[PDB]
Amino acid sequence: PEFLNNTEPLCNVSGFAIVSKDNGIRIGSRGHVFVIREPFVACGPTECRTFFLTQGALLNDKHSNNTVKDRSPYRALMSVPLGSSPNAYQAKFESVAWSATACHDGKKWLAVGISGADDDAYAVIHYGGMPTDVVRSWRKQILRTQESSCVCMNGNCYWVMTDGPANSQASYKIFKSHEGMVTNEREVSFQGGHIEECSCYPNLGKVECVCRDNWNGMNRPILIFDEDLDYEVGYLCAGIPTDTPRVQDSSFTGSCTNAVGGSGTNNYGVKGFGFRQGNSVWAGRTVSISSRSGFEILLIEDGWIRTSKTIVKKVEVLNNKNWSGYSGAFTIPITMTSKQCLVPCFWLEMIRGKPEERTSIWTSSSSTVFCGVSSEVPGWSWDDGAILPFDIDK
Ligand SMILES: CCC(CC)O[C@@H]1C=C(C(=O)O)C[C@H](n2cc(-c3ccccc3)nn2)[C@H]1NC(C)=O
Ligand SMILES: *[C@@H]1O[C@H](CO)[C@@H](O)[C@H](O)[C@H]1NC(C)=O
Ligand SMILES: *[C@@H]1O[C@H](CO)[C@@H](O)[C@H](O)[C@H]1NC(C)=O
Ligand SMILES: [Ca+2]
Repeated sequence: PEFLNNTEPLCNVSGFAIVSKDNGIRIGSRGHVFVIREPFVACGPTECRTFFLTQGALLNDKHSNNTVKDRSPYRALMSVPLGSSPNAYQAKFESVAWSATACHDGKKWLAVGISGADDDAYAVIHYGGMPTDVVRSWRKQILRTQESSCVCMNGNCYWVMTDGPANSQASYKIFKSHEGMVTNEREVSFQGGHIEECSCYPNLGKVECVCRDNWNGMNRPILIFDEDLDYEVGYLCAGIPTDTPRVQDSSFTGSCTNAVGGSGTNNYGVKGFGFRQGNSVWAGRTVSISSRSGFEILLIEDGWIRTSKTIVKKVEVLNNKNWSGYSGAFTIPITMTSKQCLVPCFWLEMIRGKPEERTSIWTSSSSTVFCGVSSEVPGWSWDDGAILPFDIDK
């Protein structure tokens, strides 16, 4: 057991092939399956796992009653093998958490889980199962993190946190840890911009993040930083907006440096992802411009360095007749592909129930996972499949 370098370049991919589909809500119609959100994936040197947040209720149980949009003391971070349903008997407990990130050194699992009150929350760092350090809130306004896999290189692990208003200017910080101990941190000066729920991946020894602007941007913030936490910050250059809500593409002018919004798209967003491809970028986005429906991945030529509108490839993995949700990025290590680049992958969450389906008293989601390959692959629509409403809704 050795630290994983993860200093290799990210692979160039011409398509994404489906990897897993957990069918959790379908199974949860009769089986014992957690009500969950945001099923993100992280990979160790021997295995990939689906992490998720749950409040301890099971599908078709009265405790799934969704009631209010708060943050709960009941909410926890758990994990299952990639492709498994988030069920009661396979789930492995990682952390108390209503916001979380997790990744793997190469030696041990690292899990960061945030709990506590909105005005004085704190993060507990779990390393190999154990509380090893704490990060306190520095702005006392809902301390929160990625909701997807963090990044470990050369025995050091990095993640991004936000403290401040969700619809106004906030504070954004990069953290560096070693064996679960925070060894450095850096605040990202980003006036006018809004960083929230970043999807990060390693790329040639640097960390590259595609995030969500919940304030004034229908384009996605971009954050890149090195092992000293020296950074550059801005927005995805491409003249294609990839947040939700947004406007149609022809009604949009891109920007590498500033948030572009208005037209009724402000004060919301969705977690999403992108992958730098030399000068171009693979970027995911919902098919619908106003709601979380459908999903597609766009290869935007030169879209990482200029405001290009040239889409050279588009693959739909979920049609606009089906509910999508969050998306996030992760990478497969080389101790397992025997390649010399890092394979880019993404997971897709598919939300069922409230708010879009109001005859159900609950909200949960299932997932599909895709990885990039050398050749082009066709798309299809791998929808959630659960038939709603459920029995508890009667
Ligand atoms: C408050 C800042 C963030 C980013 C806008 O806001 C997020 C809005 C999200 C959205 O965009 O829909 C929903 C997120 N969230 C997740 C959950 C939940 C998770 C597991 C079990 C049950 C509920 N509840 N809310 C919420 N992050 C939290 C910690 O509040
Ligand atoms: C869910 O909560 C509402 C409001 O408290 C209540 O009217 C309803 O009966 C509850 N449903 C279940 C299944 O507990
Ligand atoms: C991926 O493609 C870009 C496009 O020019 C190239 O610069 C880069 O070297 C490629 N990376 C690998 C690992 O092949
Ligand atoms: Ca937005």
